[PDB]
Amino acid sequence: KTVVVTTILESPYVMMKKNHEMLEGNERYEGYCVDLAAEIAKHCGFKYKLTIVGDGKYGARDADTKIWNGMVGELVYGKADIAIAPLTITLVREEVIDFSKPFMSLGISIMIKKGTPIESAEDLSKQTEIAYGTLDSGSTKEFFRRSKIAVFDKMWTYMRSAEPSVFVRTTAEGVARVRKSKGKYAYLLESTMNEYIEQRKPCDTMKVGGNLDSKGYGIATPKGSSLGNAVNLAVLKLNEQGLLDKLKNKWWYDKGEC
Amino acid sequence: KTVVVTTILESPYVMMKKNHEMLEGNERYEGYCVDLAAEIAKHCGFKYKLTIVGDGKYGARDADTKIWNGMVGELVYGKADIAIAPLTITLVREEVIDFSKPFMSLGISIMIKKGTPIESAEDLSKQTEIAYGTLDSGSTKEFFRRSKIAVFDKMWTYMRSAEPSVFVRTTAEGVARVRKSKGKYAYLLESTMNEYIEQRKPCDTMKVGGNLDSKGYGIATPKGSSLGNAVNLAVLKLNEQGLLDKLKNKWWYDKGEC
Ligand SMILES: [Zn+2]
Ligand SMILES: [Zn+2]
Ligand SMILES: [Zn+2]
Repeated sequence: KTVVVTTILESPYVMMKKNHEMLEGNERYEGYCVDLAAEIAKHCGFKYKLTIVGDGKYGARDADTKIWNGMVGELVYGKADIAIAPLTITLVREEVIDFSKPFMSLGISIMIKKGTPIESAEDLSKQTEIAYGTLDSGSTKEFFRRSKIAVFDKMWTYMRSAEPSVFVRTTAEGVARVRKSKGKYAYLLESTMNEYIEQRKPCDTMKVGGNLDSKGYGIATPKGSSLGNAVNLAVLKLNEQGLLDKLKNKWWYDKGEC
Repeated sequence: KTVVVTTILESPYVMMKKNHEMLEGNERYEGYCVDLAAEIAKHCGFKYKLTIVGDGKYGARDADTKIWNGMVGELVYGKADIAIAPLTITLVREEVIDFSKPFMSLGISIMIKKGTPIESAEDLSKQTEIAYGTLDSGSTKEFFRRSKIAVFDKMWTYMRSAEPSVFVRTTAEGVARVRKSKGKYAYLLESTMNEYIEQRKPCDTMKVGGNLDSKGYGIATPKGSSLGNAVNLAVLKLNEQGLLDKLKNKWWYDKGEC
């Protein structure tokens, strides 16, 4: 049967083509994950249909209702057969879905408006003039919520109680907030996204400091899936053949605007 | 049953303590992987015995007999229950053993004496005055053997027919060759090791350029092991607690002598 792929609209991973209204099916999209999906499918030998996750979330369990949302939920409840997106491999998720070895390595990072007097997480934690937040509902937020490290716990204490909310619905919302903040808002996001935005006009943001942690994105499938084994071997083969590195250059720097 | 852990003497992962002569069992060793093994055993609630791999190799398949050697071989043939070492997750190995998600991300890098006129892999492939090689029976050597990248394939043609052999039996021998070669030998090795050595006296070597690829080390178990699942979740939990980052600082820079 045709494999149902769930993904999310997050540049430069998945994006609508300028003339998508004129195209059909998979041809409507373009991006790092669109290219990767095509390759994984060829190497595993299956036909697929790309679908954008209904609720636009990555995946979190609701304490109380115990229901999983986002791409993770689509896999858990059988709405999708595989997820190809910048989905962070985490312990809680690994407990309900399967992940291939990572196709990209990254870490949480700090995005500032150029000129902002901030160079580290410690800098953010020791002051209050500059507000900071993260994407809401993702692994970055959870990182801070669960951290037992002094600096990060101190950061979470501030963020969870800040008003108005310092959290954002989407990356684009986070970046727009930094750009219009006049330097009074710093955004905490995954390094890969930070590096991408730094190469986009108006070229007014920059990544500062080292990453706060280290982790990776993996291709996910429902537990016990027939595709799990093959997809994992495909990711390793594609990394060993240099495809992954080629794709990142293609979508990050080959198209740089700064 | 006590779990038999196979490992390899490679600084700073597994090293005999200075006073090992008066110690017994696991107490004879210290290092990143020794601490990791203890961490894992504590969370999965099991007793273990650290054993140094007999042939001192990581693991490769004999092209003629199809027999696996090194730590991979010990797992494949059932001589060990788990391997905790700087063992690279690769496609060929993934087909015969199981790997947990990576506990450390790294890449192949260049080691030069210091003052050596080399800044990249391209620089090496352009001249013949400076020799260069890699370790044996490892993922690094296989990388060049299989690489289709113009530069990396050109480097391999040289390394393959190089006389005398530019390959070494151990990292120690490679670093030693760099130091005594008056800058006429450059060594290609895994970034983690390169960075560790750069912080070791005589402080006469240095890592130059960016990594040539991206990969990760993982804890391995034989296929169909009752330990695989639990250990994988253990690695994720440990990375999320910050222990893995705690451990690298401890053995890489906390003890740095430069
Ligand atoms: Zn292909
Ligand atoms: Zn612990
Ligand atoms: Zn042979």
